[PDB]
Amino acid sequence: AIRPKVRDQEGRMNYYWTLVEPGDKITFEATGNLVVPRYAFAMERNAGSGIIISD
Amino acid sequence: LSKSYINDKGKEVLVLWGIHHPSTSADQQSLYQNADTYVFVGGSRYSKKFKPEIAIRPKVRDQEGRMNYYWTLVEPGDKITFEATGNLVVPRYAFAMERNAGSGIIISD
Repeated sequence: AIRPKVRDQEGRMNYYWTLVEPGDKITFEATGNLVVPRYAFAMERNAGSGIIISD
Repeated sequence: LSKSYINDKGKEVLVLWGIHHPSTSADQQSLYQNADTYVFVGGSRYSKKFKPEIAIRPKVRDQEGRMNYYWTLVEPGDKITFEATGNLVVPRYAFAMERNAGSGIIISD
């Protein structure tokens, strides 16, 4: 459908994320409209810190 | 159906609309004439596509269908677009408003 233009785009793109545990498989399947991953991120979380928005 | 509104009120506009889910395929066609319908509502920040779900629910206030109610706040200078081939309970009155720092609600006699 046609949405009001934002940055000259009448379409929209939704962004998704998931954390894949070690030894698990993630499967992608599509007949279209898939913005595939190219770079993923191996990481180990800490006990949560926060985010500071400041100059 | 295709109708658009641009907020020229200088403040936020609260827009509400409803989606109707008939009880039977007969009821769908008797109201909207089209069997396979959709509703789309789009703004600079809102975007949702609605698909009517037709089935007989237990009667509540003598209604076997259901109607879902939705709202969004349209920022100044933005456009909200409605598109439908049926099942759209369109806005008629919207509300230009300016929110405060939140108060609360008292339920009392």
